[PDB]
Amino acid sequence: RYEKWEKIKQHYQHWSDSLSEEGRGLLKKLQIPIEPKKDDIIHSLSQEEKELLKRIQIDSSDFLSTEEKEFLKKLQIDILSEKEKEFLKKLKLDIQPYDINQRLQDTGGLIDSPSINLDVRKQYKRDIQNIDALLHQSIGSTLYNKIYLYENMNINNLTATLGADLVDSTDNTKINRGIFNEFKKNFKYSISSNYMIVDINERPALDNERLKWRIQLSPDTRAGYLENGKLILQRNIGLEIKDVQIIKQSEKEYIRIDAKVVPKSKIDTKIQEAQLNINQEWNKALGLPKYTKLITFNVHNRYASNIVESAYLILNEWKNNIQSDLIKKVTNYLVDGNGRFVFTDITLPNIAEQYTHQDEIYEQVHSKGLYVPESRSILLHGPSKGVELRNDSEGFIHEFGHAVDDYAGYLLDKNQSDLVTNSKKFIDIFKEEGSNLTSYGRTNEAEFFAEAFRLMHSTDHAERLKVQKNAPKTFQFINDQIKFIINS
Ligand SMILES: Cc1cc(S(=O)(=O)N(Cc2cccc(CN)c2)[C@H](C)C(=O)NO)ccc1F
Ligand SMILES: [Zn+2]
Repeated sequence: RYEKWEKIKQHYQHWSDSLSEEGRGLLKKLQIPIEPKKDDIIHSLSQEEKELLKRIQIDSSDFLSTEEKEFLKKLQIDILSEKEKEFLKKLKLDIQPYDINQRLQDTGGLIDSPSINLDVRKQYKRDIQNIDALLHQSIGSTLYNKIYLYENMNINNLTATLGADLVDSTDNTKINRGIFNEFKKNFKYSISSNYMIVDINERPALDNERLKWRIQLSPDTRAGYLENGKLILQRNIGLEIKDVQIIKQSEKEYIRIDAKVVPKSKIDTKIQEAQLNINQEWNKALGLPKYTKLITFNVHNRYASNIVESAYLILNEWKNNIQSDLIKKVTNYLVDGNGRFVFTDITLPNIAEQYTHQDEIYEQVHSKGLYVPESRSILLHGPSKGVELRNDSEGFIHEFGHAVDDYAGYLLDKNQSDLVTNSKKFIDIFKEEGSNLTSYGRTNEAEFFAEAFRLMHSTDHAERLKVQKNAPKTFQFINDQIKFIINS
């Protein structure tokens, strides 16, 4: 148990002894992000802004996850309208931990993406370049095949959709065998865009870590020793998935993931070939020029191969459930504007089809899915889970709804082009029926339309007939738009 640890520490002893205090402080910052002091945050707020924060329904937002929602209440004591939300978009930018590994994962290593303040962007960059320079010693040719390294991971880090149901709801000690097969099916390779922190000895799983990686390094894999029996691995490494089994440890069930480090360029080649194949297949099915590049794989993180494989399934569901003529007409419009279907595992603000048109960082959006009219692109984020979405296919269809909204309004007036949902016809329909469908449907006309569009093309035909019944004018309006497009 401790012999492996002693030999690893020995191998890196000179490297460790050689670390400056600055180098040590940096490794520490990497392991422990610097959290915002709830103290400081309030002292920067004005009187009217403090008042607005206290009187704001904190847990009732869209943009705030459990981390930021909780942090905001934490000083709600210590102290929704459009005003409240414009405020919250700005405030969200000032409460992010300084977190080097999170910056690397969010950007997929593309750290110059204009998704954070330039000054902090350069700080991250310096820290990352300095850590890279620290990690120069390889594990070597005598140790690499004699040791295993381990990482406990939350299933939600890879797929939040499947992670909702990975644990047997009847018996939490068991893994749902069916969901396991779907997690495993298309899981052949993995990318680490940040620095993996791994244990020399397998650690008992703590709360919400049902994935237990066992990893074999390559001789060239650079790493550094961390106190208490850990390694930090260089960033940008490829991992080939060798085996995925259900195992039992202390009368509970876990998923063992065996992986082998390989050159990242090997994985990136696989991803690029796959991007070629899916474009060729779909250019044909859509009747587009053979060389059209419509589908982008922007893939950099640990569930890489599944982002790739699920795009196929998402586009099949797309084609199965939407009229062929509608798909061809709208997609041609998108390609006319140099549009893309972007399937990605980095956050959407770090996607150029969004940030190229959204200079203000407080206006950048991360979410399961996005449609960006300025670049005619649909963005779909693999790892996350959309509220009130059952799967990614449905998310895509919603975003394509936004594209339908775009194109039909263009056809109305093609010199100066607006969204159909901005026409006074739809606006009136929306103030009547806008509350009759989904909760998120209520947000505005664009979302109501896209939601109605999604529901109208559910595989569940109960959900379809509910639109017809509960929102007959919306239902009617959309079929009209669809007809109008197909006939153009
Ligand atoms: C129902 C549904 C929801 C989404 S979504 O990706 O979750 N979403 C809305 C949203 C909701 C809650 C929290 C956030 C921020 N975390 C964002 C975004 C903005 C959207 O409308 N894109 O077009 C996507 C497709 C869908 F069909
Ligand atoms: Zn939307």
